[PDB]
Amino acid sequence: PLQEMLAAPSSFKKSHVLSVTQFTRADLHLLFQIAQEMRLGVQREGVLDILRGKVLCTLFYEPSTRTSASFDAAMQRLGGRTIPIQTSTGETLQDTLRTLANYSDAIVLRHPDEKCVDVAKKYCPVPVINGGNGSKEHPTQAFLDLFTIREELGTMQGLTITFVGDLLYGRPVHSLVYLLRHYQVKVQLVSPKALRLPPAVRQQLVDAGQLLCESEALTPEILGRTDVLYCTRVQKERFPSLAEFEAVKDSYRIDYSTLKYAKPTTVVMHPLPRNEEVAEEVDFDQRAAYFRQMRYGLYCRMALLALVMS
Amino acid sequence: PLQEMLAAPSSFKKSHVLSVTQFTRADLHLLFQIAQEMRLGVQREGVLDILRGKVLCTLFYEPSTRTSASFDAAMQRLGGRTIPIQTSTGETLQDTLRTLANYSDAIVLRHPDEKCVDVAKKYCPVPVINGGNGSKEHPTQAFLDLFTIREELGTMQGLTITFVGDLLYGRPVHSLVYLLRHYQVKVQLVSPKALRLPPAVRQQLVDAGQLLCESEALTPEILGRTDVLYCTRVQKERFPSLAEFEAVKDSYRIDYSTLKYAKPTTVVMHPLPRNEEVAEEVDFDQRAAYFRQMRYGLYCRMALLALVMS
Amino acid sequence: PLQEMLAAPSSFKKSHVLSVTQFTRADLHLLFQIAQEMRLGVQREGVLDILRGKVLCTLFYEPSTRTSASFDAAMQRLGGRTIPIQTSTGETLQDTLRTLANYSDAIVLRHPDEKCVDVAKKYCPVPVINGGNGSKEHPTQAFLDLFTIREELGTMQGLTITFVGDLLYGRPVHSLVYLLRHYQVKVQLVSPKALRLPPAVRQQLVDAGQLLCESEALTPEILGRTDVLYCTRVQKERFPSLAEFEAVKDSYRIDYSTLKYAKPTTVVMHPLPRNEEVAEEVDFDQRAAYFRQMRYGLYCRMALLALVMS
Repeated sequence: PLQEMLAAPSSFKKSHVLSVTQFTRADLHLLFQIAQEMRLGVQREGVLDILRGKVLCTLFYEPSTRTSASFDAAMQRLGGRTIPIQTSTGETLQDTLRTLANYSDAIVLRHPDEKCVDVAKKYCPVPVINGGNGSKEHPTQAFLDLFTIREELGTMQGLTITFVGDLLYGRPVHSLVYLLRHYQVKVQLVSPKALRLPPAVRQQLVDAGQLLCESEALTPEILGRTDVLYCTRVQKERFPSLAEFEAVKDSYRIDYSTLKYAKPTTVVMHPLPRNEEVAEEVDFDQRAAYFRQMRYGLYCRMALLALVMS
Repeated sequence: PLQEMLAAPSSFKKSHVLSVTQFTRADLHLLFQIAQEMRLGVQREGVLDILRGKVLCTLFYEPSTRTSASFDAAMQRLGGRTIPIQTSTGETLQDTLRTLANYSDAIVLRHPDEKCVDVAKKYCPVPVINGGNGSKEHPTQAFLDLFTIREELGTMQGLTITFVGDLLYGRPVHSLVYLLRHYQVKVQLVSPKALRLPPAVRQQLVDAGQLLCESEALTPEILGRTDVLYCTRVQKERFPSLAEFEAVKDSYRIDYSTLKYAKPTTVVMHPLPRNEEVAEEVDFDQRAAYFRQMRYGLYCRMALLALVMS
Repeated sequence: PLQEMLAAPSSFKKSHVLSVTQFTRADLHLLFQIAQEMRLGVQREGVLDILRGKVLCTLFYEPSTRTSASFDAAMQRLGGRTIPIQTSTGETLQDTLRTLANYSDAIVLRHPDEKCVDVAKKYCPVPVINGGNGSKEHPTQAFLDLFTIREELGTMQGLTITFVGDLLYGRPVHSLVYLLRHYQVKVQLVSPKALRLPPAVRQQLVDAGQLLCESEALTPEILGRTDVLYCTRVQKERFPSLAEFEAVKDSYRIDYSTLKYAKPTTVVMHPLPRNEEVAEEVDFDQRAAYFRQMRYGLYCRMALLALVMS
């Protein structure tokens, strides 16, 4: 049933996983199927059998424990072997990739240079998974985000999604807008005017018939119609004047006074790490899904690794 | 026989392991039984079968190779999988614990903040083993210490234990006094007056009918009645005047001129690392047990991991 | 057939691997046999069975991803378990070795002090593999180098080997000269006069009837008779005057204008890392063997680990 679904055909098999723009609605539907199966297999036996004999190497030039350990644990729970590497940007990336390709069957790469995906494509002779390229894309983060929504709420039809915070530099938002192109959702965008979406991402939303509201304020009416409250970090450097920055924090902080205006079923998401824009007092609330996000990311990356490495 | 003893009931199963004050004489007797079995299993097959399908994550905010690699090797020799994380104290500990709990079935945590155990108790949804909380407790170090004594000398009745060095800041001593509450031992305490035991730990000893001698000098008579010479590091910062500090080093240094006054059967212990308070010239001496300590700690942590994770 | 060849007798079994001067022509012939078998086993099943139940610990005091990950991947592909340690030169090496010997069945050690091999011999109770001792020796690098030549060109009789660059501080060259003592090869040595071989290594070559040419220039005639072009890094510190250093770079740089004077079958080798002394424009050329080197090193280290740990 799982050996079945992994028998199926996919763009993932033997492929680099560098951008969400490589994958179709069907690609992701199959992936999410396999991720449900992965969750069942693990719930019963802990470490499965899919990838005995396969070696994954993780190559992180900047540390991101959530992502690197997620891939480590996914590979090992597939029954594969992992080689975790920590380094910093003097040997070039293309030399390191070609070095490590001789040891492993695939590499997860996170690197401060967004052109790293291009280097990986030109030089690396094994599949590379893009674990973050200068903060431009992080495709499995987009995957696990979409999956989180599906899993927590059921069908995508009818949903209203509210992105809050820094939507200019918040690329996980942009990647997720792309993945939502296939769905009859409405979207609200709460941000200062200085940090609205890039005009082309906004244009992606109006083109799909999805842009509902744009607002600088996180209001009880916006909150009352939110099925999904996807928050982003808002860093002080994005503002010239500190006063502005704190005004915007206090406005956007998800705490109990903010959740009271929400729905009983509102899913609160966050790619993490967070500063104070989601209060700790909310972590135990059923609607707080940002730790369940990471267990969903476990099952999605098991599926992705199974598909890429057969 | 081992599947038998792991069938048995214990406070360890599914529990946080944060303090020695959580465990009874029976708890530790069972643990030591299982540790003897672990040593046999490993002596014959290297990597056992107990914890296939289980994932342990080690989370060390300060490096301690002896402890982190001991737990890595214990888990893997149980047939489980390990995810070793190195980080430093900006994401909070409770967020990191909840992140990693989605990947592993338990976490070993070492952290500079002694309140970390409380954080782990409030937030973490998988068992946490306390690998050292701001140097206040290190329970498996206490376990392997008691086990070391048992293993090297047989029965605890009749023993004289001599703690030497810095007994104020030497908490492994305090934890071990607690674990020795059950035993008819006598204890000698050699330290400067500035670094005697905390009055309550001393009071724990007189209450048990165990305090034999307190001395600022490491004397041939104290040495002649020592079954166990447990040394601690003496750091220069614990003294205002350098002269005092070196006087105390030279007095307490375990070398050949000091061992000659000891028994042929005196077990010399040290939690490690050491500076010069145990001379290298003594390392090959049969009585030098501070490297055998760590192989005993291997078997004890295999037992503890087997019990906690079933 | 592999269980056969590992049944055979070898100086490797249970031995420290510290110097090329420990091993005979037969030792290396057997090793290369087993490495061919390792390549076949892995090509069909990924992770083999040879060393289930064995634990290897890697202990690198300076990072060298190519070497540490090569040994990690070799052990794991033998079916053993690995414990990778990263540290820096306050606990002594002999204390760390004795600590870790209680957890693993062998240790790969790389350390800035060339005397580390002596420390390892005096104190460590498990086999130690020398992964680099203050840049004096790196024996498995020599092994994989010789194997690379054999594999790419067939029989050693008739070959001309040309070492280029910094032959004084290039010890992999010296180790490889030693390993070539058994073979009817000719050797050319291209280097500035300031960086010729040590007189005793040169004397090793004339004693074997092998020194063909010594030159400060990399000439079309030297290139035309090169079967193996083994390049070394040339670092700016080896020259007082920058002008000299760049003159020597430009002279020695392997690029297309330099390869045109070579043979169609010239194997270009490099221990790596490289600066600019092999141009990127050459990496895709069939003759560029410095990434295949590392896959050969994978199979050689699998063989060496299998032999040392039975």
